[PDB]
Order: sequence, then C-alpha cells, then structure tokens
Amino acid sequence: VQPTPADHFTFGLWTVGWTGADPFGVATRANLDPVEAVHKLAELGAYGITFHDNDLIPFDATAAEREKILGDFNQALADTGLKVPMVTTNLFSHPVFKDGGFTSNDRSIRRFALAKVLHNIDLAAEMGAETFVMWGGREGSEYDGSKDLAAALDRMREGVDTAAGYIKDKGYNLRIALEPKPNEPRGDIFLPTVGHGLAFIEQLEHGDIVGLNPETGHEQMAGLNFTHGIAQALWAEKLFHIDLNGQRGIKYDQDLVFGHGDLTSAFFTVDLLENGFPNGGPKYTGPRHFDYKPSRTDGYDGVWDSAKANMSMYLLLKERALAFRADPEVQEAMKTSGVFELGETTLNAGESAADLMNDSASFAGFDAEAAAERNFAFIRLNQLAIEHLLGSR
Amino acid sequence: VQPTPADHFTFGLWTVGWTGADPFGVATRANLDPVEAVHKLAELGAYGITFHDNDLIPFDATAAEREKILGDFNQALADTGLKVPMVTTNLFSHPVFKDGGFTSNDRSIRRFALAKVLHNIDLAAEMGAETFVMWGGREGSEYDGSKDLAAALDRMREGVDTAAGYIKDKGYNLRIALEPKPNEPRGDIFLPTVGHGLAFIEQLEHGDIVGLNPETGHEQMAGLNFTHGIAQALWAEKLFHIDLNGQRGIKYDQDLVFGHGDLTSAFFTVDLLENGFPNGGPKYTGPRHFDYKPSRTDGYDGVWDSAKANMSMYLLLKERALAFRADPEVQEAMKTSGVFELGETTLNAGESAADLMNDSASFAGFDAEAAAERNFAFIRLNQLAIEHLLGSR
Amino acid sequence: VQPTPADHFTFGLWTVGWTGADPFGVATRANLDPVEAVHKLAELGAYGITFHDNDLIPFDATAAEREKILGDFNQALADTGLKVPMVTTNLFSHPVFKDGGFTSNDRSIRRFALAKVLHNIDLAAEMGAETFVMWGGREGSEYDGSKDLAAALDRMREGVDTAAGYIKDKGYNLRIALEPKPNEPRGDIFLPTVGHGLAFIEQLEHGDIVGLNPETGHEQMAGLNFTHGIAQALWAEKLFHIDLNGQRGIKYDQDLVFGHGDLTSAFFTVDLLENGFPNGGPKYTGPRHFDYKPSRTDGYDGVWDSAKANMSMYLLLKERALAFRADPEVQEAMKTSGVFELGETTLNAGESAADLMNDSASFAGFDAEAAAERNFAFIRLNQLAIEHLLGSR
Amino acid sequence: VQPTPADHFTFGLWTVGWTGADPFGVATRANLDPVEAVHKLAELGAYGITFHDNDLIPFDATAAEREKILGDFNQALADTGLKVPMVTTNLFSHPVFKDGGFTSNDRSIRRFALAKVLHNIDLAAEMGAETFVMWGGREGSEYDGSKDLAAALDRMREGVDTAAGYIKDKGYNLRIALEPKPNEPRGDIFLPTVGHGLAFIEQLEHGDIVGLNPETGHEQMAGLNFTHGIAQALWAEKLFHIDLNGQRGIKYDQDLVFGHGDLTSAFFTVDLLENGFPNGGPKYTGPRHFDYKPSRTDGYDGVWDSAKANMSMYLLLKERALAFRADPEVQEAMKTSGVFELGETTLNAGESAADLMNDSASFAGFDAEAAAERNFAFIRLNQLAIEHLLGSR
Ligand SMILES: OC[C@@H](O)[C@@H](O)[C@H](O)[C@@H](O)CO
Ligand SMILES: OC[C@@H](O)[C@@H](O)[C@H](O)[C@@H](O)CO
Ligand SMILES: OC[C@@H](O)[C@@H](O)[C@H](O)[C@@H](O)CO
Ligand SMILES: OC[C@@H](O)[C@@H](O)[C@H](O)[C@@H](O)CO
Ligand SMILES: [Mg+2]
Ligand SMILES: [Mg+2]
Ligand SMILES: [Mg+2]
Ligand SMILES: [Mg+2]
Repeated sequence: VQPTPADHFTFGLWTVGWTGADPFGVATRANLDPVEAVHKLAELGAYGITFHDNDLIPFDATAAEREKILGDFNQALADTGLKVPMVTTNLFSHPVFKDGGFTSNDRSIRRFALAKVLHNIDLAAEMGAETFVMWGGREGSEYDGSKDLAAALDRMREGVDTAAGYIKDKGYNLRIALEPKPNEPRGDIFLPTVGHGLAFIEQLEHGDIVGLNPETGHEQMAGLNFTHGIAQALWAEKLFHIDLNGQRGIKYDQDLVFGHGDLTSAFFTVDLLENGFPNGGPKYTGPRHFDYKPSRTDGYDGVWDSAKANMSMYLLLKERALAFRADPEVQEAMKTSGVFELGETTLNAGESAADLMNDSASFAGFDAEAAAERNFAFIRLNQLAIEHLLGSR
Repeated sequence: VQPTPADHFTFGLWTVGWTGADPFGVATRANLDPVEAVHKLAELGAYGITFHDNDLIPFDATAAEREKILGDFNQALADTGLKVPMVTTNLFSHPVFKDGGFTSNDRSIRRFALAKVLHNIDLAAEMGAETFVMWGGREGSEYDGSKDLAAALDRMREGVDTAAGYIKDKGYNLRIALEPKPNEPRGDIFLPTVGHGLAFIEQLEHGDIVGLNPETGHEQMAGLNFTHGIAQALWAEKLFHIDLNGQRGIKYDQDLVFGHGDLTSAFFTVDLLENGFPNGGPKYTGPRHFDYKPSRTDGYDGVWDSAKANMSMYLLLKERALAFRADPEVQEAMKTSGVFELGETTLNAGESAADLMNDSASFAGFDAEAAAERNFAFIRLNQLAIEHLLGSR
Repeated sequence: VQPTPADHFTFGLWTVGWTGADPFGVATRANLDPVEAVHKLAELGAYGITFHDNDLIPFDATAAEREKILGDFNQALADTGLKVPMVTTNLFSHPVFKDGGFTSNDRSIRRFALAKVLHNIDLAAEMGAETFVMWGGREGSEYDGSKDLAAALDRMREGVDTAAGYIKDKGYNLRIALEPKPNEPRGDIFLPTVGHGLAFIEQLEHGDIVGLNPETGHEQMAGLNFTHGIAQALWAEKLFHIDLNGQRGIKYDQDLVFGHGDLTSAFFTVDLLENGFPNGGPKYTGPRHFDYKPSRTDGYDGVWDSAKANMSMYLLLKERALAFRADPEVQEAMKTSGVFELGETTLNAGESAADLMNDSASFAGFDAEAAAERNFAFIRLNQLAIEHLLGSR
Repeated sequence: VQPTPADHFTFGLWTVGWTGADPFGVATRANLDPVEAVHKLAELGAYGITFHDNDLIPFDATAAEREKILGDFNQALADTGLKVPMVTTNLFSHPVFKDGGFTSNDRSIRRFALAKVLHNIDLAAEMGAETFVMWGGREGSEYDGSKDLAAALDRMREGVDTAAGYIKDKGYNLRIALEPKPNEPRGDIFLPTVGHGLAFIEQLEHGDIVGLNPETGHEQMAGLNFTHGIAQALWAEKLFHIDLNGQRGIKYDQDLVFGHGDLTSAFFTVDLLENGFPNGGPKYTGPRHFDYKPSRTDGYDGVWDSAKANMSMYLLLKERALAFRADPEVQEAMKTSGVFELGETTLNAGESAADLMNDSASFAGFDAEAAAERNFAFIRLNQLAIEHLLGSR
C-alpha cells in the first residue's frame, strides 16, 4: 500500500509540528520549519496541508515577517504541488481567549475574535482552500453559573452568520465546517457532539454554507459511535470535512494515529467513507484529513513514521472493507439479516396512516409471536466482518 | 415543602410500578394496581400520571378486558382529579421488537409498530394528553454492520412523519416529543443525545409539532451537561417535556430519584427551569415529570417515600435556586464575571463584517495582552452558588 | 482453525443458555436443556462446561429432583467427555440477595448465603472442579450511607475465609477465585477492579488458596487496560481463572463474543495468555473460559454461531500473536524501543542506594538533555503489531 | 467557618502557583514567588505547605543557588510557622522522563530518576516532612506492546524498595505514599486505582513503611466511588495521606476546588475522614491536603479566593456531616436499614463452617421468601443525608 495524491490525504502543520508539551511536561522535539513539513509530506504522498493562522504566522508577527513567511510557504507549495484545502483560526492559545473567542463574556474580546476570523477568511480564500473550519475549543465553562446559555448560543450564531455573510458578500468559494468536542480544554464545551453541531446549523441565517468537521476521538470522548454520527451528518448532507485519528476510551484526547484507537470502529468508518450505504445514498467526497499528534516519546524518525502509519492504516482498512463487501458470503449474510429490507419504505405507495391502521394484517391479525421468531443473525454478520478485517477471509 | 397540584409534578405508572427485575434478578415487589397508584399519587400531591399503552392494557388483552381496565382507570382519575398529560407506547418489551419498532430490519414488524403507535394516539387524544412521547429504545445496534444507517434514519422519519400527519389530519391537540438515549438496551441507540434529536427534527416534513423529551440520566450516560443540553433545546424552542431522575456517572441507567445523582447539576437544572436565562429568553412551562425507579432493595413504604423524595428534592432545590438569584452578592458576582455582558450583541447596530474588520480598535490596535488580564472570577461565582445550595447563605 | 479439547476452551451453562431477558424486555429464546448444552458444546470442540448451582438445580428443587437432574447431567458429561473445571454459586437472582449474600445488611441473609456457598463447595469437589468462583454481584450500594464500609469488608472476609478454611479442612483440591465488577447490578460493587480484588486477598487469613477471576468487560467498564490488569494479577501469581468476552466502552456490561469489543486489546490479551512476557516470567496455564451472552436478536443458530465465534476469534488472534512475536523485524523494533532493556535491573549487582547516590555519572554528571533525545519509536512498534493483527505482515 | 492551623489544611506550592498552561494554551498568570506563597497561605489559615523538588529548586540550579533559595524558603516558614508535612519529586516534566522515571525503558534514565528520588528524601527529612509522596505520572504506555508488563512492575518495586531501605537505613521518620492515577499524561498509567496501589505494596520487601495517597479526581476518572476506595485503604491501614479536589465526570483531570465536583460524594468523604465508621474502626488523622488548580480564566484574586474556598467547603461539609450523624432520626433510619447489623459477625462465637452447614434454620429450614420482604429503606436513609447536606434538617 502506497498513498498517492489521488487518495486525498491531508495533514495539519500542527500535527507533525506538535512539539510535545502536554499538561505535565515541556516539548520533547525542536520546532518544525514549515518549508520542511511541506517537502516531507509531499515525499510521503500527501495531497495537501492545512494550518491554523498562528501555526504559520506568529501572533505578534510584523508585516515584513508575515510576507516573508508567506513567500517561503507559497514557494514550498509551488515546488511540491501540495494543495491547501482547509485553513482554520487559532481562537484558543493566547491568554485573551481564556473564556472563548466568539462566546467570551467580554465583548471587546468577542469583536477581536470575529475580526481575527474575518481576516483569516481572506487568507483562506487566497490559498485556494475549499473549507474553513471553526473549532470553538474555549467556548464553554467549568462551572454551570458562568454562562447565560441562551446568550452563549446567540453570540455563537452572531459570529458564525457574520463570517458566512462575509463569504457570500466577497464571492469566495468556501464553506464553513463546525467542529464539535464535548470537553477539553473547557470542562463542558458548547455544541459537544455531531448532533449539537447539526442542530445549531438549522438556527443559522446562512446555514446553507455551514456544515460539520467531526473528529473520530471527539465523538469517542462522549462514548458515541463515530460511524453512526458521521452517517447522520451524511444523511443531512452536512459532512463537509472529516478529522481522522484514534482514541482509546473516555479520557483526555489522545490524538493517536488513525486506526491506533478503536480498530473495528476505524474499519466501519472506512467502509462508510469508501463503500457508502448498502442501499445507496450520499457519499463523502472531500479530504481524508488526519488531526493527530506523534507521541512525545518519539523523535523525528517517529514523526515521519507516524504520518506514514496514518495513510498505511487507512489504505489497509480500505483494502479489507472493499474485500468485505465484494464477498458473496457477506452479501448473503446481509440479505438474511435484513440490511436491504431496511431500505423498503414501511408504507405502500399512496397508503395513508388511516389505510394502515385499518389493514388487519398489519395490526389486529398480526402474528407478533411468529414475527419474533426470526433469527436476525447479526452475530454471524459481525463475525464475517471481523474475519475480513483480520485478513483470514 | 409540600407539593401542591400547581407544581405540576407528574409520574409514570411504570416508575412507582417498577417491580424490581433487572439483568441479574427477579422482581422484589408485587405488581401495583393502577387504581391504587392513582389514589396514592393524588394523596402525595401529584398533578398527573402518565403511562405506556401496555403499562395499563396488557399486550394480549381481549376487548372486554381493555374496556374494564379503562373504566377502572377513568373512575380513579375522576375520583382524584389527576390529569394524564403524556401517553407513550411500548415498542421495546415484546420479543417482536428485538431489532426495533420503527427501524426494525423486518418490514412487517415496522408496520405493526407504526400501527401500534397510531392506535395509541387515539387513546392519548381521548385521555386529554397534550404530549405524545417516543422513546426508540430498541432502535440501534450492537454491531456496526447490522444496519444501513441512512435507511435507518429514513425509516425513523417515515414513522415519525406518519404519526404527526395523522395528528394534524385528526385535529388532535398533541405534540410528539422524541426522547434520546445513547445506549441500553442496544449497544448504540439511534439519536443518542439532545443534539441528535434536535438535528433529526429539522429533516422532518412535520417537525413543527415534533420536539424533545430529554431525561437527566440519559445525557449523563454520554457524560454531557444536562443543563447545557436542555438550554439548547429551549433556545430552539423544542423543549416539549422533560424526564427528571438521577444518575451517578457513565454506566447503566440507574433511574435514581431526582437529586440523588449529580446534585450541583440538579441545582442548576432547577435554576434554569424556574429562573430562566439571566438575560431573558424562553421559559419551560410543562410538567416536571419523574422517570425513575424505586431501588429494588426497598419495600412499598420505600416506593411512596421515593415518590415523595422526588417532589421534596425539586422543592428544596427550587427554594435554594430562588434564594441564589435574589441575593445581591450573587447579582454583583454575575455582573463582575460578565454574565449580562454576554447578552450584548458583538457588533453595533447596522455594523457589517467589512465595517468591523476596518475598525482599528477591534483588531489592528487591539490590546490583547491588556484584555487577557481580566479576572473573570468564575470560581468565586461558583463558590457563591454552592453556599446557597448548602443553605449556609 | 478448529478448536480441539487441548485448547482448553470452557463455557458457562448460563452463556449459551441466556434466553434474552434484559432490563427493557422478556426472553426471546426458549430455555436450553443442559443435557443438550453439554452435547452441543462437546460437538463444537469445547473442553469443559461450568455452571452456577441454580443454573442446573432449581432453587426450590427437592433432594429427589436434585439427584434426578445430577444423574442425567453426569451421564451427559460421561457420554461426551466434557470436564467441569469451575463451579460457582448464584448469590444474586433470588429476591433474598437484594442487598448481597456475604455483605447483606441482614445477618440471617448473610448466614443463608454462606451456607449456600459451603454446600456448593461439596458439589464443586464432587464434580472435579479445580476452581470455585465468587462473583459478589449484589455486594455494594446505590447510596453512600447504606453501609458501614469497614464492616462490609469484615463481612466479605469472614465469608471468603470461612469457605477457604472449609476447603482446607476437607482437603478439597480447590482454589477460590474472586471476580471483580465495578457496577451493575449495584450502583457501586465492592472490590470493583483487579487491583481491589488483589489488595483484599492480602488481608485474608487463608489467602494462599484465594486468587482472581478477571473479566474483560468488567475492567473495561472502568476504562482500564485489561492486559495491564491481568499482567498485575499474573505478576503476583493470582491469575487463577479468566473470563473472556467483549465490551464496546463504558456502559452496561454487554458480554459480547471475545474479539467483538476492543479488538486491539483482545490481540494483546491473547499475546500475554499465549506468549507470556518478552523477558520471561509467569505464564497462565488455566482454562480459557468464555463468559458472554448471545445477542437477543438472534435465534439458536446464532447461539451456536456465537459459541463457535469465541473459539475462532481466540485461534485467529493466537496465530497472528505467534507470527508477530516470531517476526525478526518485530524483535529488532522491540530491541530499539528498550523492551528487553526494561528487564535489566536498575542497580548493579551489589550496588546500594548509598553507592548509586554517590555515583556522579548517574546524577551529578548525567546529561539529562542528551538522554532525552532517544527516539523510543513506540509508534513504529505499534504499527508493526497492527499490521500483524490485520494479517498484512 | 474560619480555618485555623488545628484543622490541618495543607496546600501544594504547585496548586496556587499553577499559571495556567493546559494542552491548548499558555499561562494566563505570572509566576508566583514561593516566599509570597508561604506568607499568603499562612494568612488564610493553612497549617502547612508541600512541594515538588523542582517547584522550589530549578532543575538546572547550582548548589549556591539551591542554598540561596532554601534559606529564604526556610526563613519564610520560620516567619509564619507553616509546617512542611509532605515532600515529593518531579519525575514527569523534564523531557528525560518522557517514558517514565522508575520504569523508563532506558536503564540510565531509571538510575537518574532513583538518584533524583534518594537526594530528595534527604531534603524531605531535613524539612521535617512525615510523608514522601510518589506519583508515577509517566509510568505507563500509549500502546500495549511498548513494555514488558512484568518487568515494569519489577522496576517499579526496585525503585520503591530502594527508597524505603534508604529511609530505614538512615533512620528518617518518613513513610512513602504512592499516588495512583488511571491515565493522563500516559494513555494508561501503571497502578491506575487505589486497589492496584494497595495490591502492589504487598509484594514489596519494605511494605511496612509504604502506603497510599489517593486523589479524589483520580478515582473519579475511572468512574469509581472515592469513599468506597479510601474506605478500603483505611480498612487496610494504608491511608497515609490524601489529596482533595473536584472532578465533574470521566474526562481529563480538572483539579477543581474540593466540593466543586461531585458534591454528594464530597459530603460522604468528609463524613468518613471526620466521623470514621458507624460501628467503629480505623480513623484517618493525617493532614487534609488540597491538590487542585485555580481555573485559568481567573486572576490572582481568584487564586486566593479558590484556596479559601477549599477550606470553606471542607468546614461546611464537616458541619453538615456532624449534624447528620448526631441526628436521632438518622440514627433510627440507620438502625432500620441494618447499618449496625452489618457490624455483627455472621458466625456465632465458636461456630464452625461445619456447624453452620448443619444448622437447619440457617439453610434447610430458612424462609428465603420471608427474608426477602424486608424493606431496607435505603432511599429514605439517602433522602435524610441530602436534607442534612442541603441544610434543611
Ligand atoms: O481538539 C483540537 C482540535 O481537534 C483542533 O486540532 C481543531 O481540529 C482545529 O482547531 C481545527 O481544524
Ligand atoms: O430509558 C427508559 C425510558 O427513559 C422510558 O421510561 C421512556 O421515558 C418512556 O418509554 C417514554 O416516556
Ligand atoms: O457479571 C456476571 C459475572 O461475570 C458472572 O457471569 C460471574 O462470572 C459468574 O457468576 C461467576 O462465574
Ligand atoms: O495528577 C497530578 C498529581 O495528582 C500530582 O500533583 C501528585 O499529587 C504530586 O506529584 C505528588 O504529590
Ligand atoms: Mg480536529
Ligand atoms: Mg425517560
Ligand atoms: Mg464473569
Ligand atoms: Mg495529587
């Protein structure tokens, strides 16, 4: 398995650039030059790179510094052919953002935050990015009386609709992707799961250009099924981008390599991304982005190894998932279990509620004890998927 | 503290009627006669009672049996004055519902399930209920390949829109409330949290009459903040009903008495229900329903005690929450922390995006290190709330 | 892969015999006759069967009836050659055990529970079991003030030490194994994890014949690493029996087939049971017992599919774990990462604390910054294990 | 409630001194001078201060510098009267400890870590500390094949037994206390809970002077009951020190003020530390140490507010826990529920196992169905505790 640019594997500058500081220790690695990151990733087979404004341009950068850095990074992009499909803003590291950007209780800070986003849209637009991600990491609270929860959602909405109105006004070819996270760094974060992000988009004035950017480990930090959550996003046609990594349980966000967390869930996520729904429906078509962090125990050989492991894991899972659905035994097990039967509408063509209540066969004369005898054989279908994942089939 | 019918405390027949069987043991209590439940609850100060069709009418009940039971229960209601504000359907106990009702993979079963709901709407309508709850407990999977996830949401939608169309057609004065749960009895349940239920309603043809019925312990089984979740439901004007109980962590659904789980979260939920949002906004106005189970260790004296503890807990929390917001020290702490400041729009009246980017004060000349110096004093506001909850203030 | 009796796969009568009642529904399958259970297990290649006293003999059975049941049961064992390696007692289903067996607050229930246990030991010895398991499923509380926590531990010890002295007194060749569970059916169970069970055994008077029976899903309900937990039990030489199954996360105990939960963790569990430790040490040589439940959506074909599947999964993982450790690339990866280096003592033969203190190259003269540059290459090592797991290496 | 030195409230230098860097941001507060820390703690009523070697003396400090820092530090202690009851070592921040101190895969890091510890013991003794705490924060792994799990336990034991023999050899009046943590910063930490720490101590050669230092938030990260866990440590008489703080659920370690996490559990923790066990037994008489971090959104006023708040919370709970146990209605509720009955031995003085077996009224003649009717009244008992907690009784 060898990734080619046709695979659409994208990486953030902050992933291979993550230096290693965590809550109990300092960096274990020297900073990564952005020019090097770009060359290195292009040599491994990446398709693109993504960044936060401050990953590249320091917060306090003078104008001359910004131009230099941008000339160096654009040179690197020209030399290697990497695309920049997504750009995001850092509204969480500077001390000013301690209570949030968009939903900070201080209004002057909310204004700076939105100003900082608006300027970043311009940059995003000039880099040719198709997606603009918003991860509101500091949007939340540690304590329940810190916020007016209705006002917090109004403030979030104001910021997101202002950013979207500006895109439309400027004619930029960008969509906004919101990225949910249940906690960390705040005790509770606003719009904690895929459902909460999707719900919120529906209250927006400009929701047509707003969708989601779900991350594997974020959903698993609430103990949810990542595959079920991205399936709901898909079904509502709101799956704009995806962040792939691994997580080993409900705890701090590990950011492991994709497939290095819950393996069977990783298998079924790849199947959904590659094979789509068994009865048909929308398919996800954007980048396969890896938002992970190389363990701080490992030196730079490990960094490149970890980048490579992401693409290898995905390609290996993909091979198994295509083999799995192509197997005739699996197709037969699917039919037996009623997977295709779920796709037939419950009612008949032009059958109303009144018509159904009235059908004796469906209710009054329905044999419930006889229907309950069906062996759905879900265990057997599960055994067949796992044997295909282990390559023994 | 003494609950009066003016408090609007409602109880399901299945809560005080829960006999005690769990996964590792049989019932520890004799069945409860429905007539007795009604009299007993009216003597404690309940306002109303709620039930599942099969809580009252056995699954296999003949016509003569159904009429008898309904005559007995309506007599009881007439004698005591209890209301029946909510009615729900049991789509989870019979073996026929092993793969779901609405999203069972077997189509004949989906038809029976919907037929069973339609008939129950009639009953609900005749009892004078304002709310019809749907809890899809068997809607989900243990294994990721058991379902076509897009088809499962189509099947759910078909059932919910059919039920809603029927309400409209019949002219019934009922709204449907969907009730999320992340897991148990299925490994993963569809529409696992408040966000997922709200998202789903937006894809519905008849979503205008569809809202939510969140339960305290269900949200806490995913480790979410119950108060933040009901605040999002409120803000979207979808909080139709509420299920109150207690939960002590991420584990099986305990169904403890309300306030017998996370106490501080219970305190802030009561504040939200009674005081509303600090800057104003919608207020929840329906029943305060308790969906709990009297621990199986306790005899019938304990059952009535537990029913009474629910209303006492709520009334005690309410007293403290009204005291808390009326305290001048708390009002001052709120202002200091920026709780009211969150309520001011970020932009000025007729200030566009372009106008803001352009304001030098907001961005280019903004002093970020100086803004970051504000002491938000959230800890102190948290200390004041807890001292009010402990009654030491 | 075809299991054979030399593989030492054992199954509980209650696993395949679980009819499907859960907290929200009744059984979906007919009761399984235990003579049939024995014949079917033996045809599939199991080596032995285990049971709870009340799995085979009803709680109400007369002596005549107990003799009758046991003669047919022993006949079936004789007909097939299945061993009975472990016997256990049901101290959780009858309403009498609602506050516990050994730690019930009621003294007369404690005496009844201990007498039930002692009689069961006599049957255990009579069947040729080498192990007597104790799962204190109802030992615990929902509420913190329900028990004196020190008296509960004194009553647990009295119960286990009386049973242990009785084995010793009668000279049975039996060992007691305690089985920890964090919760379910109690809100909090005493001795919730492997560590608590191990610690508790060291306070017993007859500790020498008391060890543990860890269960995969139980440590995963506290988000613990099952391989790390059983490693600690093995290190202490207290791993007397093991229960294998699957769990997808912190939620109710699912009891899925082994390998249908956390797959990568199942791989490393199999590596420790089969291969042991990289530098050498203890090895577990007991039976490989499956304590799971066939999903309620499936009929009896699914029941035997599911029993087969446990054995398949273990042999597939066993195979990939042998290939993995045998691989020269893996052995060199382990060497680079310092796996064998951890096996060397920190101190030199005869070096004292004073000596080390005083050795300037280990402290005063140590180059901590040089030492920190080591690439441990843990990411690469993990990528090698998963490629062996996925059958690509 | 005003704390006074007799209350024995102790604080770590790193608690009030935590500047706010978390995984997604930099410090929000200026470094706290430790002489100032001492003066401020003493003004608020603390009894003592604790510190990690590198909290006071930089890792790079010259001997001259170490002497300088220590003279001002000892002067401040002398000026104020604060004791130094516990001392600990930092074996986690420097990049050298990226794979652990005692269990690092690198042998030369293991020697450096042990020498760092031994020197620190000398300082501990010199300061008059009675307790030396060991938190093995980096002892663990992200991946299961990174370590030989048996060698890791041998290296942990070598390290703790060398330090213990050195105390014994020098005759210091010091005890070692191990502090368990399930995860963070390692994906899995060795000795993850109270039970694992207790079990581990029983395999040490110098076990007699080794006990535990449980931390509220750490057991709550595995969803365990902190009162049950510390009850087991106390029962074994291994509760040598305690770390008090708050945690809202299974997620990253929050380190909130004691009482700002699970309030009801904090109430029962305070009851066990202050009141002990209902039937009598061991009591914890050590210092009440606060291991928390002031939230990063707050300035230094919030820092001293937060330190005050820990002491307020403990005295408010202490007060309500004394009122609770003193209450004659509670004492009768406890009596009904069998709390004192659990304190009676199961067996009669001189009754053997044979005797009990053979006592027909405890088994053959037992009315199990009669016995099961007992109302244990646990719900009522819990309602009484919360009404005392809420200050309504
Ligand atoms: O939890 C961190 C988060 O996942 C971060 O890497 C976001 O993805 C980024 O801020 C937006 O792309
Ligand atoms: O988890 C069980 C669920 O909470 C049940 O009691 C629903 O609320 C009821 O089916 C609808 O009202
Ligand atoms: O949670 C159920 C438990 O795992 C049970 O099946 C014990 O293993 C059995 O009682 C002892 O063998
Ligand atoms: O998770 C941090 C840990 O709780 C730490 O502050 C230890 O308590 C300290 O290192 C030993 O005292
Ligand atoms: Mg991300
Ligand atoms: Mg409910
Ligand atoms: Mg078991
Ligand atoms: Mg600590």
